[PDB]
Amino acid sequence: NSNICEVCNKWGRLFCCDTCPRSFHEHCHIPSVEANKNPWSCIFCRIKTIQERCPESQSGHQESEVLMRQMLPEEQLKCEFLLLKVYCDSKSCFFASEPYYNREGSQGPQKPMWLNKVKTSLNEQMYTRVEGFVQDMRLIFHNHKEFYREDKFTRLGIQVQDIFEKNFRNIFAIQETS
Ligand SMILES: [Zn+2]
Ligand SMILES: [Zn+2]
Ligand SMILES: [Zn+2]
Repeated sequence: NSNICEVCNKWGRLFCCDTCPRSFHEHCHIPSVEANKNPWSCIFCRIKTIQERCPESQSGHQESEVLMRQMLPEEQLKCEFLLLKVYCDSKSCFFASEPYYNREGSQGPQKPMWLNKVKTSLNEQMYTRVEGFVQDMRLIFHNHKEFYREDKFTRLGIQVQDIFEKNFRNIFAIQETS
């Protein structure tokens, strides 16, 4: 197995996947690495299994249809993985914890949002549809863009949103377009 966490790229107290060579810190994995379970399969393996069991799940889909799906176990898992994929980018540190807003010439957002809050919301099964999760994720970046205005720091929002969106299209097999 790997000697660093797949998500944060640091060594430490790591749990090793039994079906692939990835390793994770306990709370870097999403969901948090389970207490017992031998063997244990990580979320990358669990997502691969879903695909292999239903090859047709990779045919293209309309985003509108994906968003209206109820958060049954497989959609819950796919959102957990998509959230993990954003945490895998080091620039996610900017959006992880609860932000605050005091900048001359700007006003804070009406509805602040951050990755740790989405993580808790998923853990507590607060989303009933994929739409709920996707709206919160997109809100994180939209709030950032609106607040930082013409400061070049706005680009961090664009960058992390692109990681989100690419992984969203991949995981939920959105129909490719120009
Ligand atoms: Zn880690
Ligand atoms: Zn694995
Ligand atoms: Zn089938």
